[PDB]
Amino acid sequence: MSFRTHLESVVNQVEGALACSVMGFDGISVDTFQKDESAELDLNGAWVEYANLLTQLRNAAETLKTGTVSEVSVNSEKVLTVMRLVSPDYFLVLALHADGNFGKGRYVLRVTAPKVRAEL
Amino acid sequence: MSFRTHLESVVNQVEGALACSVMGFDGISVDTFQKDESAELDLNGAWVEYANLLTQLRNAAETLKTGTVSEVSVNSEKVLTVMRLVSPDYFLVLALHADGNFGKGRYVLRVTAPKVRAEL
Ligand code: NA
Ligand code: NA
Repeated sequence: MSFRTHLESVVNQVEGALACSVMGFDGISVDTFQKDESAELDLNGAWVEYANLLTQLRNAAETLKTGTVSEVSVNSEKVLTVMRLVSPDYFLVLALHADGNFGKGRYVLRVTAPKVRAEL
Repeated sequence: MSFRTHLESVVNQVEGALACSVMGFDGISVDTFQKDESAELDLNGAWVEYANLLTQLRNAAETLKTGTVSEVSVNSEKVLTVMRLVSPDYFLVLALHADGNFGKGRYVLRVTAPKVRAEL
């Protein structure tokens, strides 16, 4: 959890950001920072779909290990995700509300991923 | 290829659009419309990465079959993709150049997917 300052930066910078996490390909979460301060909206619908996305995220994130693939997104009606490779064992996941800033999420995760890779 | 008029609409509407296709989960492509009119840019780098993305696309697109997942993106440095479910056997793939309009691609594919589902 040297990671956690970086995970917090992403969530603070991205409107509609629910959570930023480091996840293993073994399917075990390593670290997270979740938005606490409730947004104008009701996130509870988004949390339900976020929980329901977790199996699918880990499956799609496997494609990050190939040389060509640098970014994967697995999205529902209420939740958008962006994922990037950290190491052969770990990837970074940003979840945001469907009304959040997806373009800014993609940009902020791309800037942050090198800093997370440096904490290993 | 009742599909092809819909595939063409997507490519015409989206700046940086390389191709819009219908793909089976059996891994066999059904129909496509590719941009012919070369864009200001040199697409050849993008075509190389597009060809290299095809195995990974079909793998991530499997997650579209679950109820929660409505949209998947598998992206490289030069190519962005958006995918949506058409039927249990088929999905729709939009590929665009990294400098294209990703937000407009996502919007246009979401509008078009119902029309493609209607052609089955
Ligand atoms: Na990769
Ligand atoms: Na689905």
